[PDB]
Amino acid sequence: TERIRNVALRSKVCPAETASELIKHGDVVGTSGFTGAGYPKEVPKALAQRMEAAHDRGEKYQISLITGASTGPQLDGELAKANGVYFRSPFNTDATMRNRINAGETEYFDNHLGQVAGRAVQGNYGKFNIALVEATAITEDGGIVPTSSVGNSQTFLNLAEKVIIEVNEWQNPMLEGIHDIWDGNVSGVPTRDIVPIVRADQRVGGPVLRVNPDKIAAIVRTNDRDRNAPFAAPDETAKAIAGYLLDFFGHEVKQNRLPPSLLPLQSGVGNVANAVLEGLKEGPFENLVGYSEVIQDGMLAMLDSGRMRIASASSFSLSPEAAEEINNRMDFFRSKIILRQQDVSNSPGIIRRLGCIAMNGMIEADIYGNVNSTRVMGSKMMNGIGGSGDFARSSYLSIFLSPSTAKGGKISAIVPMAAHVDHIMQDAQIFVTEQGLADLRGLSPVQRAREIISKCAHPDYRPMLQDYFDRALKNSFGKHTPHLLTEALSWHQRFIDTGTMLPS
Amino acid sequence: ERIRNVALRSKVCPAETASELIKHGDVVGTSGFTGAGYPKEVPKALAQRMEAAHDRGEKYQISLITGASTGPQLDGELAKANGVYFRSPFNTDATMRNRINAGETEYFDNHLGQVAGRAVQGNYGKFNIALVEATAITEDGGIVPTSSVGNSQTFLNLAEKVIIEVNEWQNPMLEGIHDIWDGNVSGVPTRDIVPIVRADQRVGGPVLRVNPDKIAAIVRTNDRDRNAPFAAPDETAKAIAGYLLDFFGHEVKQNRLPPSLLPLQSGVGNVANAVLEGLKEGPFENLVGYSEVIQDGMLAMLDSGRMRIASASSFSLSPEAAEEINNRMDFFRSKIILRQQDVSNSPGIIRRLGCIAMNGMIEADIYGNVNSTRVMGSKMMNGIGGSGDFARSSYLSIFLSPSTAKGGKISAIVPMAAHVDHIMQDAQIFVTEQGLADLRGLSPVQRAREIISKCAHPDYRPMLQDYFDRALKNSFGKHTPHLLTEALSWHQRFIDTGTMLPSSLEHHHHHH
Ligand SMILES: CCCNC(=O)CCNC(=O)[C@H](O)C(C)(C)COP(=O)(O)OP(=O)(O)OC[C@H]1O[C@@H](n2cnc3c(N)ncnc32)[C@H](O)[C@@H]1OP(=O)(O)O
Ligand SMILES: CCCNC(=O)CCNC(=O)[C@H](O)C(C)(C)COP(=O)(O)OP(=O)(O)OC[C@H]1O[C@@H](n2cnc3c(N)ncnc32)[C@H](O)[C@@H]1OP(=O)(O)O
Repeated sequence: TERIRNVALRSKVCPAETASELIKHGDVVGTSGFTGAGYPKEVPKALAQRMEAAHDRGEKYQISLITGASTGPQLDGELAKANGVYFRSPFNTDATMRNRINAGETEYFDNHLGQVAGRAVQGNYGKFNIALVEATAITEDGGIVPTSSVGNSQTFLNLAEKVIIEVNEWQNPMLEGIHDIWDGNVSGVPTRDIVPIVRADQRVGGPVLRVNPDKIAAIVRTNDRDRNAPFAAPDETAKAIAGYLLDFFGHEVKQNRLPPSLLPLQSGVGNVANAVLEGLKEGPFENLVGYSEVIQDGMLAMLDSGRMRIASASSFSLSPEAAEEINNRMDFFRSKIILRQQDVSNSPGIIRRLGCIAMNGMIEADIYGNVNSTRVMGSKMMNGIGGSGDFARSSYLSIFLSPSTAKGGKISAIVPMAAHVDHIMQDAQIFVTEQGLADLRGLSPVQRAREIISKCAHPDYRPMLQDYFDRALKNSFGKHTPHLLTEALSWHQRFIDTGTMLPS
Repeated sequence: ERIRNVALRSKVCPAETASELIKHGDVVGTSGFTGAGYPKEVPKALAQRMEAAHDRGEKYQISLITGASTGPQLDGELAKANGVYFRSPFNTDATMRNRINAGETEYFDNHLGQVAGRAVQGNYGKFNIALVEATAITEDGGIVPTSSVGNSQTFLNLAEKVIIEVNEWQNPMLEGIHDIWDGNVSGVPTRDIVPIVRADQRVGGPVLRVNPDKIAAIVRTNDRDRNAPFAAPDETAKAIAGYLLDFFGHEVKQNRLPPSLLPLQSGVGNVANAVLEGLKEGPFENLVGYSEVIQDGMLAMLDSGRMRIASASSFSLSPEAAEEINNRMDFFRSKIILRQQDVSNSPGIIRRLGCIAMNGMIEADIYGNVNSTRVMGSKMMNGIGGSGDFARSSYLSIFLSPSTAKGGKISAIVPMAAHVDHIMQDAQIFVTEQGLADLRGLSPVQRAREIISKCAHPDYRPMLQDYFDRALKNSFGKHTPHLLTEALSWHQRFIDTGTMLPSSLEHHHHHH
């Protein structure tokens, strides 16, 4: 069945190589793509090869690459290998691009995901020369049907001078209808519109991205796979974390501080957040609803078991095997899923209005419950802040989840001082590790420290943390948030110097 | 007569007697925001009784939850009496600050727009007492607030017992200036759409609502608000304002702002005063305020017509300005709206209106993470206040500061901030008396080049550049380069020696 149902537009079909020639050195390129889903594939590859050739002849050839969130090997991977990206935003998980960023070869800024469209419209990234968007289909009236994510695609189509569409036959035609694309002003010039979403399952828009056909400079027929890593099957550590959190939710419900169906759930990036969902799929909370950034394997499992009724997100982040299950059963799942623009899924006003429960992973927290989501030793990027700030600050309850140690016990995930802060104390109420759960509500920073050290820290590190805190209480400049600045970052330096935070 | 409900007159009683309603261990929610509209006589009486108990070996402390900062009669008196075991969300009293920094009062500085919601969630415990200052009580038992709204409606809803102070010092014509909504802003989810699409829009009514059966005492008072002295702009503040106004002018000439700018949020003090004086004289028109506070300079622009409306939760005026507004309250009442702080500080509304946020800071690191609160990482100044509410939600987030503190002995730009309140993602523009750093579109290393070159003081720039250069060469990763062995060392140098500037009797890499 012809994917390009608008006859006139079929005359714009051309090779990926010729299409990549539309992209010039210095160009700002906005693309589809969010958590390994729905990014363009063939045009980036052809661009990457031409970049390598140009570099060899001594011609500069780099672009600024602005996305929804993370992409995949065919985009971030290929372009990073070609050394073809001078600036990248807002979120990356590709290892080659991460290495470019941590070597200082690609400039990176990890914006709050819900803010990226608004900053793009403001002009922070410069003028958009190109929008490169992957599509399932092009309707008879010229609407662009997105694929496995929505992300920022509508904004990039609005802003870009020229548009390139990759129509990917690999993507399931039955995705058509799953998306909700709103006509209103969420991220445009102030004053913005009221966004009328008052329930997580409410559709307010239409199934297609809109674009003036005169801006479409090329359409490329493609055939290639989305690719994501699988999730870790929940091990004893993740299962322990899920157990503590489910017990916690149970107590909240019994104290009537949550409804029996809880509140709309946001589940973050990563293996731990995913294991919580596996716990919920057989849990005592029925008729759950998701209002999230992404739908991971665990959430799809909850939809399968019936524990969750509907899930809202901007994207799928499915393992290879989960992605294949939803495609065989898109009829069952299409009615249970709404894919929204990321400036709507990650809207702080909507998140607060709905009363979302935020569950997110973390690199580390300090004893006062400030959280690092991003920068190992303070300087080495992992992935990026993503939507964790959008949700942590706006949520009804902000929960952070992590193994109490990393790197086989050589790093403590609870430290005297975080080497970088993404989420301040005010934005984190509940911490869970395999050691236990710290409920920080109502507590001052020294009271937070008592709870975090005693409930969450690993036994190998808890005495060292207690020693730091007790001596800080005695000798610190002020006693509101006691620190010893001579040793606050010393565990991190010890890791850099010796490969472990444990003293000899 | 200020109490126009006859039945409620029977609940009038002396401050001392009313204070006896407040028991050891009680959670007390009070009016009060930026030194305005807090209760005065009952806290004074309570403090006396607290001290008397303590002298006899009897415990007597409360948990004190407010709108924001109060004044000497409340935070001051109770701190002197050592009568507060927990305080939230925001304090500026010196005595209370000392209790907090000694560990004698537990403190948590919540985002101001979130406090009502967390109170309803139960995070502070069950409220035993609401103690609220009023201008008047209407015929149907409505409570007219005074010079701030703050969290008073939420505290009235939650408290077991209510005490009202009716203050004849407060102008009767304040009645009508407030907008109090009965909609669900901070209650149980799902909350209501807050339908504000203009800074001058009213959604509620003029009074706080409370079941009269919960009113245990009404106290007649006559006492002044804090009314801190006017902070006359010095040359540093005037330079900062000059760079900022030049930036606004350029944004307008590039069509990235309207000639009327966008709704403005500013703080209080030296620099904010200079900015407001600059706006009064600048090439802009039809300005609008959507802020936490009304300050002296705003009255000036509302009078001239330069500003069309100002929205806030409170007044923060000098004695001169307080006198000007009371002599002309009928005029200014038509130009000002005072809202609940969970509405003035609503992130959804701030974003929707596209506010420009202008906030102070203790320090920023070279990558443009910002400390608003904790000197050396451990000593509380005031609190985060509404700065997070506004910085994260704003159309443009601007931080303004002298480039040095303590007579040059501290750099306000440091290798690493000792505490973070506002992450890089929440700060786009920095202004000091040295210049303006526009960070839009930049990675952290690019932010550092701009902050060091534009904002740092000449006495500290070579040291900052030296840290940055060596971190670029040696850091674990190069995305946000640091040297962890010395990242906090300027702070420790200050703790140990009283200055961040080194001595030439030892090696320092920038010296060579
Ligand atoms: C609403 C949007 C949500 N988005 C976000 O939260 C984005 C930011 N968050 C994230 O990137 C992830 O949640 C985190 C923080 C990386 C945690 O991921 P996760 O729950 O899968 O954690 P997990 O324990 O499996 O570790 C993931 C990686 O981080 C590493 N890591 C985790 N904690 C660490 C620590 N304290 N020190 C060093 N490395 C650490 C860990 O070693 C692993 O890397 P490698 O595979 O060894 O190269
Ligand atoms: C929309 C809500 C706005 N609310 C907020 O921003 C609340 C948090 N902000 C604040 O408390 C204030 O903006 C700040 C951060 C204290 C800055 O205050 P300000 O702009 O009036 O600046 P100013 O230079 O007068 O300094 C205030 C105090 O902090 C001190 N200070 C400022 N920077 C400092 C630094 N880098 N190191 C040490 N002390 C510093 C300064 O010495 C003064 O202390 P004293 O009263 O003399 O003991």
